[PDB]
Amino acid sequence: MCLKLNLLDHVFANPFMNAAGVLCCTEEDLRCMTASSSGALVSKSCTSAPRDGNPEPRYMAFPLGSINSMGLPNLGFDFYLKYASDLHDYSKKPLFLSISGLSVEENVAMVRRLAPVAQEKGVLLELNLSCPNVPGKPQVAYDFEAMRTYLQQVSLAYGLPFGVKMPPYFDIAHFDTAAAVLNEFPLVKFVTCVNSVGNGLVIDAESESVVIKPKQGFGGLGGKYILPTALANVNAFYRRCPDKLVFGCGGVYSGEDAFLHILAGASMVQVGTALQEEGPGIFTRLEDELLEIMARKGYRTLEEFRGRVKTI
Amino acid sequence: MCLKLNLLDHVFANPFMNAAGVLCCTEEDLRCMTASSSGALVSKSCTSAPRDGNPEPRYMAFPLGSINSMGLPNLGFDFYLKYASDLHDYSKKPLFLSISGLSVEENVAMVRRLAPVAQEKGVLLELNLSCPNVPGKPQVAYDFEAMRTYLQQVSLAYGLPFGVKMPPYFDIAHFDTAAAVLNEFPLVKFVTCVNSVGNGLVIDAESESVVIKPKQGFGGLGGKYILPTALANVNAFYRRCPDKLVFGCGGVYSGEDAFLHILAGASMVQVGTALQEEGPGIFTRLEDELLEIMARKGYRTLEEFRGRVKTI
Ligand SMILES: Cc1cc2nc3c(=O)[nH]c(=O)nc-3n(C[C@H](O)[C@H](O)[C@H](O)COP(=O)(O)O)c2cc1C
Ligand SMILES: Cc1cc2nc3c(=O)[nH]c(=O)nc-3n(C[C@H](O)[C@H](O)[C@H](O)COP(=O)(O)O)c2cc1C
Repeated sequence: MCLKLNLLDHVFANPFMNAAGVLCCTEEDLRCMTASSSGALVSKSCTSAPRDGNPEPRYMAFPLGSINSMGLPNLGFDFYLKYASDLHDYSKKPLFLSISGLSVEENVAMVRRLAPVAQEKGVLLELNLSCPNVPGKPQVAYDFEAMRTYLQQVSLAYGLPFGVKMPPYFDIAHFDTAAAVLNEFPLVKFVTCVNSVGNGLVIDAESESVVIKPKQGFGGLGGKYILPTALANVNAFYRRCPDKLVFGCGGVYSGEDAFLHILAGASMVQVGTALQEEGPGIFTRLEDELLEIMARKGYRTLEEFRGRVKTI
Repeated sequence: MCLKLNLLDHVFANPFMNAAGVLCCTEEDLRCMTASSSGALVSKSCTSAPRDGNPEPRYMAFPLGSINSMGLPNLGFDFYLKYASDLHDYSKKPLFLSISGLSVEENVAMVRRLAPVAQEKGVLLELNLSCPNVPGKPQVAYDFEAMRTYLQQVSLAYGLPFGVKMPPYFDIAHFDTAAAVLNEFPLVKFVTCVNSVGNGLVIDAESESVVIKPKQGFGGLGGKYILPTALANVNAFYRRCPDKLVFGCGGVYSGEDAFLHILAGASMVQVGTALQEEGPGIFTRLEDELLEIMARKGYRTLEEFRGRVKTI
């Protein structure tokens, strides 16, 4: 038994990949992810120009997960585009390129240049509408009219299939509205749920201090803290977007957590905090653990249980 | 060294109280909370008429917290008003009465009748604008115009100091807007941050099923999952509402957790999931643990460290 699957006209050895931003900023990082046993990889969310990002310390991990305010430190779109066009070995695994412009115009500029490389190489766009860490830049997908504008303009400029990295929602009406906006756009072929639970605050009791420097300590949460939130979002969008794929992201540390994401509706399963903490060895463990659970339950394929979470 | 507080023209032996909804639905529950070592208690969020609530199972707890979709089961406003008027021993500790009408009209109806009892007895209103569990009723305070309408109408009909139970927010722009709305209302004297992290989804791996029955398993999250979210909201509103009090709620299991809430700006500290799981003995433990931390740090009163979280 193997975990191989086909999605978006690509073949994947297994459903696992890094979450955008983790182990994917430099050429070294991307080569490392490519050498790993992951089924795919995604690059660091990029901007038109290189960015230093927010002041350090800007990432901290704890038993229950992580907090960060990276601020989109990245080598610039030119680099990630070059990686996709010239450097990536597509024989190894598919590549997603994440973009996170600070305006609709910036995203449009990037996708116009990405299009020919997508046409030639088959790199897949993940449009980030949920960066919660750039000062003065609210999460785009929390403003439904802004989200519609971004998707209209990107759809028109790109003209090719793409996906969207979504923030978590916490309100049924918001699931309804957000999914309806996404459903307006036939080029949106996948929906990645979720980005960090935004603007949490970790405080150290001994020092009586916040643990990250940017934004007075306020940063995106990932890891164990967010698994039920992530599962809810995966399932909410799976139910509401029956003609799209949902990629699960949030709180994956084990094959069991991945199994839950897939039960909720996930096609691919992304790994952030746990990968940052454990390193790329995690991918062999996740594959082994997922296969073990499947074997115990008598499941032979991912399709046998994807989206088959039971209700009472 | 002492945990005493004097706020809202009341005296509190310590900052601890139940979170609304936990151990506070029946007369038995309220007498139990009154007999406990807590500094105060709050009644179950009530509606004009009694409610059975959502179908069971509707509460489930786990190592990292709880999920619920109770659906405002309550004995009805008449009962809680009678409790405040005739039954509560105010010589023991202050009482808060939580209301959660399903419309602005229902809330107005209740506060008109509460006002003379508040005037006579000193019962304190907590207005719930963040119930995430009634099917078809989105969280009021996620709609800023609805929130303003509710606060305008309740302010006019009630005419007395009250507080508001707020949902967690996850974006800086939302903290900014929400706090600005609250600041329009001089009668809002306290802000309780936070209600449950709404519409999470816990799935049991063995049974492949959601763990609660209502809303296809979607329920409010509390406990360890939500502490950094709760701290962020407490601090965000503490910073933005310098002329109001902030009550902390979310993820409190220990005196250390309470210490963090207080550093973030909390006056009272409410305990939900941990109280539901441990029972009212938790209050003596929380008091001992908070006093221990204060002793180690040389703090003699809560005011010496309230809101004194350090940034980098
Ligand atoms: C260090 C750090 C950097 C991240 N950078 C990005 C980013 O560039 N783009 C993006 O869409 N998400 C980014 N994320 C969010 C993750 O992709 C993921 O959505 C989140 O961490 C939740 O998954 P987890 O619980 O496995 O950590 C970042 C997260 C962290 C921890
Ligand atoms: C069983 C259950 C019932 C609740 N009922 C109410 C309610 O009636 N009104 C309210 O404002 N919050 C209610 N809550 C939310 C809690 O007051 C609290 O905001 C939440 O549980 C987060 O705190 P915690 O992490 O200590 O559990 C309820 C929570 C649970 C666990």
